[PDB]
Amino acid sequence: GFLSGKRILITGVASKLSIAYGIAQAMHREGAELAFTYQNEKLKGRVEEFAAALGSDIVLPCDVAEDESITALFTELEKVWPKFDGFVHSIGFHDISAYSFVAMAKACRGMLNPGSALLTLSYSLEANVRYMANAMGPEGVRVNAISAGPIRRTVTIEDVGNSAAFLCSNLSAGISGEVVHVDGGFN
Amino acid sequence: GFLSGKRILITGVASKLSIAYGIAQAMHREGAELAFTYQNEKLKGRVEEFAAALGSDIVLPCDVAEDESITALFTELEKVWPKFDGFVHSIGFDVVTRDGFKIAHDISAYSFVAMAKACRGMLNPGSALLTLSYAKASLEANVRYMANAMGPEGVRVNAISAGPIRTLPIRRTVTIEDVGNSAAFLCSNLSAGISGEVVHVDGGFNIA
Amino acid sequence: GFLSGKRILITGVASKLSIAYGIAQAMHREGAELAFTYQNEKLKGRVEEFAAALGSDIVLPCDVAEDESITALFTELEKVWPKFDGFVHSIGFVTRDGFKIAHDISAYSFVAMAKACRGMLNPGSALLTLSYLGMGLAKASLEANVRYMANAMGPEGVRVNAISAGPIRTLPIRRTVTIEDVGNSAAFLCSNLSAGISGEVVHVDGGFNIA
Amino acid sequence: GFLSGKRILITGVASKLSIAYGIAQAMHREGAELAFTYQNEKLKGRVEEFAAALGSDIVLPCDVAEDESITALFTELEKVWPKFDGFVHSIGVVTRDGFKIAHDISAYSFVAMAKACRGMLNPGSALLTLSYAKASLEANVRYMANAMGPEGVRVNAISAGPIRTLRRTVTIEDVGNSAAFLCSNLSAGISGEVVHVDGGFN
Repeated sequence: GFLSGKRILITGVASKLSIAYGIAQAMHREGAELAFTYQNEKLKGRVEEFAAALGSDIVLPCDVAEDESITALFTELEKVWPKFDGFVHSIGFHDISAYSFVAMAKACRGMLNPGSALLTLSYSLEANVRYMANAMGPEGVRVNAISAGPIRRTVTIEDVGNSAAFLCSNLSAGISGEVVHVDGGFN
Repeated sequence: GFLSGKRILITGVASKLSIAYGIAQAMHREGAELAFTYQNEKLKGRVEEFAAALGSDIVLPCDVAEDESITALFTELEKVWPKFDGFVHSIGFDVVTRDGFKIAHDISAYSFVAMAKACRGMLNPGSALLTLSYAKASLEANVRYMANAMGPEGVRVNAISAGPIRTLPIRRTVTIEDVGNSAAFLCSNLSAGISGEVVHVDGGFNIA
Repeated sequence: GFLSGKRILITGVASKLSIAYGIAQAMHREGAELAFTYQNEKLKGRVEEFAAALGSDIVLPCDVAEDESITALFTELEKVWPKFDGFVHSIGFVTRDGFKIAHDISAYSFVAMAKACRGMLNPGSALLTLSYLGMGLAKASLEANVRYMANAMGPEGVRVNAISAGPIRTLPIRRTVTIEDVGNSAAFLCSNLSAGISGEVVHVDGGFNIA
Repeated sequence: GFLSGKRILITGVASKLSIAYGIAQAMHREGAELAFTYQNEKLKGRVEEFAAALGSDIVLPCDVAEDESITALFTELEKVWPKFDGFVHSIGVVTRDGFKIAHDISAYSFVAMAKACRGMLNPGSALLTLSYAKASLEANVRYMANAMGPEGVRVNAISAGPIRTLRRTVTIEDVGNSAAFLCSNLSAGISGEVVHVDGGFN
């Protein structure tokens, strides 16, 4: 698929209903190798099962709230993926979600291949993927966000997933520093 | 490819360097059947050659400036494609502005909604229309209003705002391939969750 | 390729995105044997990896800031390449130029390295210096250092040129160069194809966008 | 070679010692398909022989001094090469001036030929002009490159020094290889530039 060759880290899988899980499924379908993080120890088993379902052995702990946890994650990740092609940051409703996104970027900055793409999930707040994209663009890294509608217009998890898959693939190479609104689907 | 099953009309091919042509190439690569329009009679031969390059025999005349030309286009098109899955609208264009009767360069905005109205009945469910863009308050919610109108009948409407496209303060150059793949995506079912949106395709920094 | 037979030393590789790295890739593709220098010890491992990717075992330290480091480089180099065919010199940066712009170190290191390896250069050798732009290092900065070097070393069979590259795509009339474009121009300017070109600064800016 | 796939028109071959001839030889060696023009009918036979030597059948008349001759050339050329990849252009106020508009300038033929073949140029095409204090070294090359860049065409010049006197001498091979390079994709990052080929320290 259009993600063949890519190694992408998915954060925010907690259940099979998670938006991040549908993104992972879409990315798997398009031939990406995936890695997953679990927030807490309770989730470790579930996430390992979901990861295995998609042929992944890389399940690492990470609390995106703590900077040391992020540094630790990327220290551990480098042992199996010395280089990778970006991550999906999906920790939902503070600049805590904004901060953790820039934190994780800084933490994995050296492990990113040229052509890498970071993606943050959104579902008076202006997301500032703009400044991240301008910073990391010169070294070949793209940064974007998906602002997803409620999962009358209903978005399917598959819809979000495919947009996410696209925005992490080379198909979307001309798109960086952008917030894509995925609300569409009236009835 | 991810456009297999789709029949997409490409407007605005005038040369192989046309942005519309690169979009057609990308869409062809992803398995879409294509149809092309020529503005000018002079262009008919060129466009037929380019169309043939992408395995298409459907080349029809259309001046988006004239409403009857649009109606005529879709009348002719229905004879080969009774139903199709959307189109790419890629056609942008001395004495002091105070002057007699003109539409006043309505084009693009108007022609986009005109073509939508004209082919409204020929669109399959899941169709997608795409318009290209390449003090300037030209940012519009034409796309927003079109998407809200046509969404209930299964049709998505989006625009690509492309940065400077390499022929082949943050300077950024795009690359036709980049524009083409975004366009292909926005006309495919991959982008089913995206309607009424203007996607900015500027990306491509330089080294420091 | 058109660089078969040549042994070329590439300085200024720090990452796969380094302009010097793209030049090395192009030169490798055209059949040159390469040697690399690392600026600092932190980079030694990276540069050795990149060098190995292009089949090179010669990775030597050089801080072009210090004269002894240059002398040391060519002392070490002569042990594996007693003779070689030139090098690529790629080191970085109102009346700002009034101020203590302690560059001109980049101009100096180029002539220093030339003096240092002068005896190891085969007839037909070519030295190349790279300049890049991402009042400001393109005013009083354009020099006949290249011209004077070429006139000095020409009689002994050595050509000297520079590439002035425009903005290099990461991958006024705005233009962008591809790393491949820079690389091939560099490869050409170090090959015998460019034998009639010495003491010259070649501007590699090209790459227009459509209207 | 590095010119495989290219179709390049060489103007200014008059003898085997012509600078344009050495350029043609170098370009042939690098796998280019060539076409040649003869200035006058006296030369037609010689140029056809030289062309044949390099496996070319396309020998057309052109006097770059006359606009009609240029238009004619590209009309004829399109019959065998409907599309091509560029050309090498190699040609060599008293106040009385019988009150005449002193034409306009000099080369001019370079920009004329560019306009005339503009439609037949593939993307990635490259035009090259040869030049061989009166610093009337202006760069019409700069303005040409800016004009034709957006449609994928590069424009450059070679300013060649004295040729092997056939001190710094240029060999015809040296000029040829620089010319070959400047018409190939190797030189894709070079447009609107005047490359000085003087080198060769006895």
